[PDB]
Amino acid sequence: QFAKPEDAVKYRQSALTLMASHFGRMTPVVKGQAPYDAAQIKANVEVLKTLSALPWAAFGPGTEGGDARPEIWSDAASFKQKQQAFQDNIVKLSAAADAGDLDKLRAAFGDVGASCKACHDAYRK
Amino acid sequence: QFAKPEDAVKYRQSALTLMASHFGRMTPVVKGQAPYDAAQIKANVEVLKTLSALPWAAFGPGTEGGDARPEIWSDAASFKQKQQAFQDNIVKLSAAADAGDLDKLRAAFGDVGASCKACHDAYRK
Ligand code: HEC
Ligand code: HEC
Repeated sequence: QFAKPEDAVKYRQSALTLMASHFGRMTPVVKGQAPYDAAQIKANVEVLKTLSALPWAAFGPGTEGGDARPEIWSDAASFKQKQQAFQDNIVKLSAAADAGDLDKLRAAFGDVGASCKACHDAYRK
Repeated sequence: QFAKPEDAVKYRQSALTLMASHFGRMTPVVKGQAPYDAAQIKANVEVLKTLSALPWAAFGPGTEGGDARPEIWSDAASFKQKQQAFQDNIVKLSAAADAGDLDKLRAAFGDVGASCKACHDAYRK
C-alpha cells in the first residue's frame, strides 16, 4: 500500500486525522459539558482503538516526509516509547469505556491527550 | 467534529483514503498472486469493516464540497442505495474472511469493487 514514501505519508496523515476526530469529539463528555451515554462512548472508543493502531506501520524504513521529524528514525527506541505510551493509554481508555466508568474515562482521556502532545513536541514539525 | 463543511470534507476524504488502502492491498491475494493467509486477511477485513462505516456520517446536511457531486443530496434516496449496496458488500466480504473461504472472498471483493465504482461514476467529480 505504500509504494512511494508519499503514499506512506498520505496514509498516516489520514489515519491521524481520523484518530484525532474520534478522540477530540469526546472532550465535552469528559468535561461534564454533555451527557455521558456509556454505550455510545463505548462504540466510539472501539472505533478509536481500531484507528489508533494504524499510523505506525506507515513510518517504516524510508518514509521520511510530511510533518514527521527525522528523529523518529534516528532515535527509533525513543520514538517507540512515545508510540507505546500512547497505545498503552488507548488500552486504558478502552477499559474505562467498556466498564462504563466516567471517572476512569476522564483520567484515561487526559493520559491519552498528554501522550499525543508528548509525541507532537518531540517528533512533529 | 464537523463544525464547518470543510471539516466534514476533510474527515470523509481521510476515511475514504484509508478504506481504499485496506481494500486495495488485498488485490494480489484475490488474484492468486500472493499467498492467502486467512488470519491476516481476517484481521485486515475487520479494519476495513470498521473504516467502511465512517464516511457516510460526514455527508450530512450542508456538507457540499470536495469532489462530492451535488446529486448526493438532491437524489438522496438513490445515493443511499449506492451506499447500502457498498455496505452490504462489506458484510459479504467480512463473512467470507471470517470463514477463511478464498473463493467467496474473491467474489465478495469483486462485488465491493463494483459498488465503489458505481458510486464513483454517479456521485464523485
Ligand atoms: C507519536 C508517537 C505520535 C502520537 C502518539 C500521536 N501523534 Fe499526531 N502525529 C505524529 C506525527 C509524526 C505526525 C506527522 C505525520 C506526517 O507525516 O505528517 C502527526 C500528525 C498529526 C495530525 C495531522 C495529520 C494530517 O492530517 O496531516 C494530527 C491531527 C495529529 N497528529 C493528532 C494526534 C492526536 C489527536 C493524537 C492522540 C490521540 C496523536 N496525534 C498522537 C506523531 C504522533
Ligand atoms: C458512495 C456511496 C461511495 C462509495 C460506496 C465509495 N465511494 Fe469513494 N468517494 C465517494 C465520494 C462522494 C467521494 C468524494 C469525497 C469528497 O468529499 O471529496 C469519494 C472519494 C474517494 C477517494 C478519494 C479520497 C480523498 O483522499 O480525497 C477514494 C480513494 C475513494 N473514494 C475510494 C473508494 C473505494 C476504494 C471504495 C470502495 C472500497 C469507495 N471509494 C466507495 C463516494 C463513494
